[PDB]
Amino acid sequence: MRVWVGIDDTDSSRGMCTTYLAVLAMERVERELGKVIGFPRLIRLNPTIPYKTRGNGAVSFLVEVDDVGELVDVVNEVIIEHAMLDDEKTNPGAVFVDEELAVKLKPFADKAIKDVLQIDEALFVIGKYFIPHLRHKKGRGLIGALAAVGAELEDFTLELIAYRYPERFGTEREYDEESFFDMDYELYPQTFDNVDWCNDVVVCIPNTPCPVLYGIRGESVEALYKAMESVKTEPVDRRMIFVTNHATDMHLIGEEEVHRLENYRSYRLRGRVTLEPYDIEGGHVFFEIDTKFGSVKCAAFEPTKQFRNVIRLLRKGDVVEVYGSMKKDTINLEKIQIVELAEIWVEKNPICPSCGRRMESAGRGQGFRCKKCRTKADEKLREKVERELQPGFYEVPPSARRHLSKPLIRMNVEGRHIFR
Ligand SMILES: Nc1ncnc2c1ncn2[C@@H]1O[C@H](COP(=O)(O)OP(=O)(O)CP(=O)(O)O)[C@@H](O)[C@H]1O
Ligand SMILES: N=C(N)NCCCCN
Ligand SMILES: [Mg+2]
Ligand SMILES: [Mg+2]
Ligand SMILES: [N+]
Ligand SMILES: [Zn+2]
Repeated sequence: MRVWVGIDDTDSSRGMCTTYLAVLAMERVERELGKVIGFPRLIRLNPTIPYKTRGNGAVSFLVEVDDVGELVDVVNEVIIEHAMLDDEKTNPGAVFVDEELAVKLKPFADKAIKDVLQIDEALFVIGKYFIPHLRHKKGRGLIGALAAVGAELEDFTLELIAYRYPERFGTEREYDEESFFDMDYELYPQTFDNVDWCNDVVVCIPNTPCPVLYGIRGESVEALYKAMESVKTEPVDRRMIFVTNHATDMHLIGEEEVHRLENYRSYRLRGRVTLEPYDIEGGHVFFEIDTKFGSVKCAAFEPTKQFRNVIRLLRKGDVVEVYGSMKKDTINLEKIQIVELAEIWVEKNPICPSCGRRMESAGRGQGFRCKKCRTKADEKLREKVERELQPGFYEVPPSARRHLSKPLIRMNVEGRHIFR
């Protein structure tokens, strides 16, 4: 039969990773049991949750087998040899779900991406549907695993994950940098978010002791493969294309959907600036806006870098739409649409028609003049201020992008200010 397998919470900060484990499980399945139908899926889940370190994606894949139990046995064996069971934050979970049952898991997945789940909820479902499963310690990985199976993808994207040879690991990656930029120039946007031009920093390359060499995000299989032969790196051992929910904003909740705002959720909401932007310790810029939910703290953190500049150009009254996560009662800006800019009438002194300098007061009710010449005016000149802010959309730079964060280049809308 066809059976969805879902895994996660397998890696540790030490140097394993769900997906690598999944690739192994896949390889072992093909040779013992059956074959993998289509591609595996890398499903990003609610990104505010603690216990990440880092990112938050479970993995799933479809297979064809004669016996469910053996398939469980195989996955089970793979976990036992590869999973970082030593760590206390690592808590592998796995599930095995009939095809026509995964659909019943869509709401659960959705709550996993947008909301917060308890283990008892995952456990309730497994008993509800007699879903064969593996819980290895704390059965926490079970949530992500159910989710990796229920997730419906309307918009989806691809990532070509390259993997290192084990003898390398914990060592420093070796790679040709220009090799990557060149590739982005050639194929962007087909492949996207794989490098940060404006910050001369490659982005698809982890800084971490795991098996991943590079993960390249893109749109088609043909473009990804082009990316792969175009790039120069230390020997690639394992490679896998994943269908994902990277770059879809699948985690954002519309304001029309909710009564109050909550920590550990992410939003798209519209407001008018109350407080003006004010800088902070690390290099942060705070400000506040009025919304159907009252005053709300919006922040661009230092890692957003230049994106802070676009923000600093904010003035009370501005109509805005923000995109980001709420933690500690503040919105971490990922994206931002300035809808309507606030008009500001100002009455200043007359400019002198000869010299160009502002006329000084001519005394109480004596109008104005420009002593330097024999020139005079009697009234003030009103005008509208002209700041360097165009309406429309602005995003953080690719080196600050969050896995779920939908990048402008992928949104049809107008006014997109993609900086390169
Ligand atoms: N919305 C949610 N509510 C509650 N728990 C959730 C959740 N989304 C995921 N989880 C669970 O939290 C744990 C996630 O931590 P995990 O270790 O698996 O990193 P994951 O994808 O983030 C990682 P990495 O690439 O390093 O290897 C999982 O057990 C997962 O099932
Ligand atoms: N996998 C990529 N191509 N980009 C990932 C972005 C990571 C930024 N911290
Ligand atoms: Mg994990
Ligand atoms: Mg996971
Ligand atoms: N589904
Ligand atoms: Zn003058």
